Amino acid sequence: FMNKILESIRGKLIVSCQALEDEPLHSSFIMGRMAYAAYSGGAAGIRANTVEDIKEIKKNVSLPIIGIIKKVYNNSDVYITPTIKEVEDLINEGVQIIAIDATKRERPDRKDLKNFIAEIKEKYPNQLFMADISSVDEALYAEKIGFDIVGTTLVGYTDYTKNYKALEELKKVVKVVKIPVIAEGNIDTPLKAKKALEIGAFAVVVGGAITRPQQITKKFVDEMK
Amino acid sequence: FMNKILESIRGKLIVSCQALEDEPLHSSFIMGRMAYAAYSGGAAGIRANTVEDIKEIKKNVSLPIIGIIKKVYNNSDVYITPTIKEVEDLINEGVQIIAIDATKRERPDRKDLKNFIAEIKEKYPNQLFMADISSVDEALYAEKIGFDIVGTTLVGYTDYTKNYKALEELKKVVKVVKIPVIAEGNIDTPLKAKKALEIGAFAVVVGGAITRPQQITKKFVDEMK
Ligand SMILES: [Cl-]
Ligand SMILES: [Cl-]
Ligand SMILES: [Cl-]
Ligand SMILES: [Cl-]
Repeated sequence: FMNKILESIRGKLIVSCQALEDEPLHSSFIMGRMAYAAYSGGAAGIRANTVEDIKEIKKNVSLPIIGIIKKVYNNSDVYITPTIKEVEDLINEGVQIIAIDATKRERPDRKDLKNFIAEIKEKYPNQLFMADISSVDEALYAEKIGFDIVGTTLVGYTDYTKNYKALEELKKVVKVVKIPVIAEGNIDTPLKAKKALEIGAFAVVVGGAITRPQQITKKFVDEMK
Repeated sequence: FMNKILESIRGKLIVSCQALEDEPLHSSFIMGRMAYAAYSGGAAGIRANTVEDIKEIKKNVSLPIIGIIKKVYNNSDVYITPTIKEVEDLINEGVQIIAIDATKRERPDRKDLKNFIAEIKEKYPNQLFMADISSVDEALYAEKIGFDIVGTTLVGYTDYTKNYKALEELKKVVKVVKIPVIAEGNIDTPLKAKKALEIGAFAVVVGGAITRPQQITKKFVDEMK
């Protein structure tokens, strides 16, 4: 039953449909239509942020959703579903996969990651949980403390992985981790997405290169000077 | 004054923000936000279809707009601002540039293109008019009958130009036309947009590669099989 969720994304594309408050297309309505567009193009899952976006996305597609809640506390640089409070809001709405910052950095509620995951696995025993990590060490650790999925989402986004390449850290993760590794973070060309599967990713997440038109526009503009 | 409009786009990127009725993001609201995103990414103009989209786009950006009205009559394959009726609706709303199918094909109102343009140039003598053409012959003809701009928009979209390449027909148009030639139609990579300027285009229009996420998604999906 949690197996059926992972077979439905095996070897397929997941499109991240996010637009925070600063961003041009910030609107639950638009993110719902972006999800529909990814579906019409052949995507097999959606990654989505906040409950209002997730709800609207559910009206447009019946694709599986990786759900997160980004909230920035002033204690911590851990902000992807960082505390127990975000987990419950997502459990209440219902998503196929809840993704959580699984780096070694200190959390806003100053709770160990080993306990935190033990508490939600005890509390929500049928819920698929995904680990957003930045290094191979953290990906193996996430595996042993009980995560169902890892993702290379935070590669290059921590001090201790500054300038790490997505694909380069992926082939290190994939060769030592046994649970599904989802390639995610700066997979911004179709060719990189092919290489990610050829490296051994279980699925590939693409965000801005599909759903942030201002960042696609800036690529065109900067090569026209 | 019409000169200031063309200097503001010289050597720059125009982003076409369109989504017809069949399409995932069909909504004037979304097309307004897409225009804002192109602006945030560094675009210098917007191409837009229908008055409700143009109006919403005007709320988001003060970039110059190439305005069209696509309407398909059962008489003709000419559908980009095809009759005098669409021209007036756009004149009433007010756009910096009105773009019109300027191919040699028979129009829905069975009026010659030479007269049609003479009537609107007489009627709207300060309005900048752009010629959407498919071949070099039609681009030179558009120039002599009084158009202000030509665009390679319909290259490959007429029986007599089946399989013509955008860039290949562009360098033929640019070497014999004196008025500004805008490269438009299947300019779907940043590199093609650089080559279009290097060929001699006055400006470059990019559409789906920025503003149709389902067609960007399909490029990723098809290279993941
Ligand atoms: Cl994310
Ligand atoms: Cl991130
Ligand atoms: Cl068009
Ligand atoms: Cl077209």
